[PDB]
Amino acid sequence: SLPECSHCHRKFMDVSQLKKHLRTHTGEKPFTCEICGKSFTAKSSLQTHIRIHRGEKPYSCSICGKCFSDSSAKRRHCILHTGKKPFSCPECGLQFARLDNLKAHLKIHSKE
DNA sequence: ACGCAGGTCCTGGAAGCTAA
DNA sequence: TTTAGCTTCCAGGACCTGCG
Ligand SMILES: [Zn+2]
Ligand SMILES: [Zn+2]
Ligand SMILES: [Zn+2]
Ligand SMILES: [Zn+2]
Repeated sequence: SLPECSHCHRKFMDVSQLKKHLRTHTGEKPFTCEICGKSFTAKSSLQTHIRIHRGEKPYSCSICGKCFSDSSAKRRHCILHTGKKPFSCPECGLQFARLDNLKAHLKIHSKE
């Protein structure tokens, strides 16, 4: 009997996580950047965005040393040092390291 | 041309914490 | 002391972009 959203009927760990999810249906962004004025849905997104203004890149690759202000961009980059390409085109067989690029490569097949 | 990869921010579960 | 509900943190992903 986890807290269930009345709109989309999905459930969450506690009532505070549901209240945070309520904003995905309303579009409310209550965390505003003081520098540029852009607003964000979560405080952790605002803290990440502020590091862009200040040039703070604490996330660095242990293999090549490339630095990132965004922890997900660093996590996404470090995978490239493994060379894995787990996404294969169903039409031509071209393999991609990222699903975003196969999505784009399926468009060129759609327009043939 | 188009594969490649970084920029940016949204979403939610995990974990840590406060206060009822 | 307990623990519901709060804040923080982290992993993943969507969408965009410019480069070689
Ligand atoms: Zn909902
Ligand atoms: Zn800003
Ligand atoms: Zn690297
Ligand atoms: Zn293809």
